[PDB]
Amino acid sequence: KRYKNRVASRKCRAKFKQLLQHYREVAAAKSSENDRLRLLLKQMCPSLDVDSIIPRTPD
Amino acid sequence: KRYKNRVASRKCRAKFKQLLQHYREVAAAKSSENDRLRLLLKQMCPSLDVDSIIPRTPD
DNA sequence: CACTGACTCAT
DNA sequence: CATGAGTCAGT
Repeated sequence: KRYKNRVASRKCRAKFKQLLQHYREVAAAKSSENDRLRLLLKQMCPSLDVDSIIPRTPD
Repeated sequence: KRYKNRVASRKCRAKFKQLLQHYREVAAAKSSENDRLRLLLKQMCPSLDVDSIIPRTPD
């Protein structure tokens, strides 16, 4: 029982460690994409104040 | 030093759990913002395949 | 000396 | 079976 719990803790922690690694990457990827879409919208609509419409969020 | 480490453990787990929650929130915040940007560009430049220029990030 | 990985216990 | 917390060992 002790052995099996030792296996489950390792798994939980990695689930956890990989889960943290995953959301750290996605947060960055989504943030960079957000920057790309804001620039593309600006290129197509040079007269539109994007930052005023869809305010930026911190990171 | 059992008291000190007990405290540091809780702290390390709060950071880790906090860090994870933080990135998750940033990722979710950016995603919703990006969806609003993609819609704005569609309704501003209807005849433009944005997905072929900047595909959606696999959440 | 504080931070963190990993084992154990109790949920 | 998964996880929050105390503990020990290593960073």
